[PDB]
Amino acid sequence: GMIPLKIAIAGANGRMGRVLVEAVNNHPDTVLSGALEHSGSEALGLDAGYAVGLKTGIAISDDVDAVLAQSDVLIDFTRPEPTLKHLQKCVEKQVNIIIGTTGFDDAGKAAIRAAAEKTGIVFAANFSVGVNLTFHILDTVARVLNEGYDIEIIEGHHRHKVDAPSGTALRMGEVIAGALGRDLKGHTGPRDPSTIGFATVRAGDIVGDHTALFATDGERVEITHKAGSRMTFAAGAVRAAVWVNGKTGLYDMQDVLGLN
Amino acid sequence: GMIPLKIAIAGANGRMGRVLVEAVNNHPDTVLSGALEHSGSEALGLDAGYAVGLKTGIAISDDVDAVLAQSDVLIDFTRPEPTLKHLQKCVEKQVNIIIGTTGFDDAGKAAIRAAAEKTGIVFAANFSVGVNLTFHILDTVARVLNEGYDIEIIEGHHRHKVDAPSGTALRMGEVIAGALGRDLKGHTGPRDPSTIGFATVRAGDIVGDHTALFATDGERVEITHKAGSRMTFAAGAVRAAVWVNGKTGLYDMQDVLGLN
Amino acid sequence: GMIPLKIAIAGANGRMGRVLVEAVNNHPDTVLSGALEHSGSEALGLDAGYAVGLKTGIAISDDVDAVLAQSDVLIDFTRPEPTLKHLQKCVEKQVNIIIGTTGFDDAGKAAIRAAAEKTGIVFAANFSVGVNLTFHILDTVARVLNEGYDIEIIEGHHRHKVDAPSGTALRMGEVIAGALGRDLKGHTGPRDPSTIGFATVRAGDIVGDHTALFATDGERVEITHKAGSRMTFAAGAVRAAVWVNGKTGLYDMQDVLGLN
Amino acid sequence: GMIPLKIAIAGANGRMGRVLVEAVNNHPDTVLSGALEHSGSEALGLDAGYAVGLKTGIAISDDVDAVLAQSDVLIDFTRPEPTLKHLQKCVEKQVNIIIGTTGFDDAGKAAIRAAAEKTGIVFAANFSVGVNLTFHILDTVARVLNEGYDIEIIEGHHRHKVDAPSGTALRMGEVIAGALGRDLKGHTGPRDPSTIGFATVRAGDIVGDHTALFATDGERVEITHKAGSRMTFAAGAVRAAVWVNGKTGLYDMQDVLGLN
Repeated sequence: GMIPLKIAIAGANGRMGRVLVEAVNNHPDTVLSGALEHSGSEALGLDAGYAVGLKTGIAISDDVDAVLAQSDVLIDFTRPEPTLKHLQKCVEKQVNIIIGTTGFDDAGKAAIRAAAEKTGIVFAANFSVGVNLTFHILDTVARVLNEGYDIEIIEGHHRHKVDAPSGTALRMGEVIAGALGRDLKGHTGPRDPSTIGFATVRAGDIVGDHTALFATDGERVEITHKAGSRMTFAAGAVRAAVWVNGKTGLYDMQDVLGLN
Repeated sequence: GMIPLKIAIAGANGRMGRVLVEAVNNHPDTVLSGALEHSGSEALGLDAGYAVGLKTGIAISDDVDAVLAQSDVLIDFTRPEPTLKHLQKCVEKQVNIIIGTTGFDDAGKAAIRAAAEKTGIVFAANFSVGVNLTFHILDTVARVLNEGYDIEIIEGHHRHKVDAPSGTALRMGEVIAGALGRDLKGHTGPRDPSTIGFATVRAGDIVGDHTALFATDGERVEITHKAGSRMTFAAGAVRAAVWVNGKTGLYDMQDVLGLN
Repeated sequence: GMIPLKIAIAGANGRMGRVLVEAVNNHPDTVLSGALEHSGSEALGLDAGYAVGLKTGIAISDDVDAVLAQSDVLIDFTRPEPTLKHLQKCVEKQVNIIIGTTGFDDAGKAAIRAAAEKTGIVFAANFSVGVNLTFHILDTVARVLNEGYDIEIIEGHHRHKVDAPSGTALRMGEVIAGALGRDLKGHTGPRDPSTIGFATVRAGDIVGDHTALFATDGERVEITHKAGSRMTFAAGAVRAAVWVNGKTGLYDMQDVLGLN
Repeated sequence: GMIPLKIAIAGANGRMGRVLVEAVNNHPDTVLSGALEHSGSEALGLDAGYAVGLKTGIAISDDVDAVLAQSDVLIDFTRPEPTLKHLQKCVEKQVNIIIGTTGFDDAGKAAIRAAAEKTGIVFAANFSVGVNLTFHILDTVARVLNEGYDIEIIEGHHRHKVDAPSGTALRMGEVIAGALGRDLKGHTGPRDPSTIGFATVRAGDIVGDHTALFATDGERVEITHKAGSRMTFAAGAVRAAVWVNGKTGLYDMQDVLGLN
């Protein structure tokens, strides 16, 4: 597509969907061209920006074919089943797709791989630019600080969060353990292999703080990500939409960010 | 005693003792008049400041009677048994005593109480001015934030530390639980009683960081103490020496700080 | 009023108003009974919770008399002029009022004082429970740490914030300077009066972080408030509504929190 | 040299020298073989570890030729003039040299370059492993976060520190500005070039904290170094000694750490 890129948002009335509308609004190379919901949504017919203070001119719709016909890229952070119906239609209409939906098993992932032969896809477990950058720099840090350091993955989340450690924290752990030549799960001297541990805070409504702490005698290095809202994932999803414009293939956020 | 106050340091060659020598040096109302070690110390006869860059003129000595005869106050962060021998001599010589030694049981504590009838004593589990202030303000904070908050006591210590949570963290917990009308050890709504938990980091050579985190929807309050070295305990011990000058009785750091 | 307390929200379509709707929803002793906007609002006739996922049954209205007639308390974080029209009607209808509106000069403040003879008012520069608690504990901290400490007020705010230091930071400064017996604006030894300074970070979309750092040789004490969203002010405004129920008079957040 | 590597320490009685003695003691591949001071030092004839609790068997000496004759590497964090006398003798005796001394101008740097033709040298402005790693990762971070972020270099130091921002902070700035294609010294949208600023805290006896904060809408990334003591520089200097064993040439800490 020509600039500006015409973006459609699935699940436009959900929490991710609203922030995505704002993310499309903030990026100067994109415009909102569609906003999808299922046929039961209380929000059908409302302006896509009604809950975030924007007049987009785009009525929230359940007409998937009509929306895709006038869009260049669909951004989808919904559930696996509806995402894969949207996928088939993107393929048919030659629309790119940014899949932030998680929870696919082997057969869902195969479906995504197959469609990537025919359209541009960015499929990532996490769309935060900062998080993905953290995963990348942690490999380097852990290689250099491979002896003599105690390594702790510290995370803070909202009270009712079920998974401890979070998926992000576990990934940070896997990157570090990998860089140390190890598999995940006294005094550490200068030639002792650096050690890994996890600490978890569950409190209030914390969106998510993740710190990798590398500590030795006389120093601490801390690599920290702090999420203030879902805008971090939304902004990275829109960056990915812009990046994958004009491409066919299966990409991830490492590709988007020019890493590895 | 007249100013300047003449301070003697027990265990002058240990880690606390050296920092105490520096603490006496830094405070303008005090001077070093004695520095005690046991008869086996490699440091007998050396200047008390030999390891901290100071020329005090005070030879490290094992002559307890001679040192006490020319001092106004003894500061002692050693072990219970030698501390209680020093106690008897302070009583005899009318010297005040700042007891930072920990690990007394009921009979040691009774001995301290008895001697406080005859000399000035400050006996505290912790001599850090900041820590004791933290214990005091936590009562207030927890009373006001008694509903609706998730409370977490987070601490960082050096790798080989045995006790988790630390004694300081446990005290912070007891103060908070007490303020909530409770005994120590889902979503918290605005009228739900505030909850307490502990998180522990063991890494590197961290002297000790303690945070009490109070979290609710939309906000965090954090009350934090960071120890950079043993100087925090030493400086509070010297403040206590100055405070207890001219007094007889058993006092603690709440007294020294004018709290409660 | 009987429980549940019937709350009306002014400026219901603004940023504070939406969060207030959520705050009334979360508190079990309150219910939403009115939601006011001016006659030009695009949101007249919409459900008060339309932008925050709640079905309140309350249509956003411009009928001030009708709304006040069926409410016990109005919460108002709007502008001085419209707030003072609402004030007159609260007086007439015997409705309490929580004034979070700022920017009153001497004549506005006199108007609020006068109406407090006839209805219950809580009027505070800041409705965050944590912030007001911070202002209170800082007095104590600064009294105890009155000699020997370097004191720094550190704040982080969103990029385009105009005022540096923020009003909160300046208040923290005034409380501290006051506790030190001073007026606002080398090595600090143990008997030197503690010193005050300010540091400011302007970056991203940070809602607001405020830290008072007290530092000396060997230790740091940090008293920190972190705002994650406007819910902190909204939740404190609803606490104040509940507190002032059954009272006549002019109160502030120190009263609400049982402080001083 | 064979393992264990025989290390000599210049300025053995200074602050860096003492920590270096401890660093040599902690590393299992090194042993202390000499400890140098000038002819006026009060510490001549004392054991090199007298102030740090170690019995090294090495008398602090002013006999530079004798010490170098029995050592493989000299570690020197002293002053330019005495360092360059030591340099000439290392060249003569075929001893490697780790130069942590700073403040050389063009002619001193030329002298170091010349001697590197004849012996192994590691010459770095900063020997902290964590700091040098930070400088390296900041290039990557700033390249990826090149648009849309506000970047702040925040540092904390002891009260009487003269230089603001510190040399480390200025270097962090130069690395970032360089990565952004710029020279050092409103709302930042997603395609706006990321901006740089500095904030400085002067307080207490803080050894040195440095944070690079990258902030945008919805997220913060923080890359932080915290120095607890001079051991961080000392430990990196000993790592460099071990690394440069068996080499001739001029190297820096990027080389030691296997970076670039």
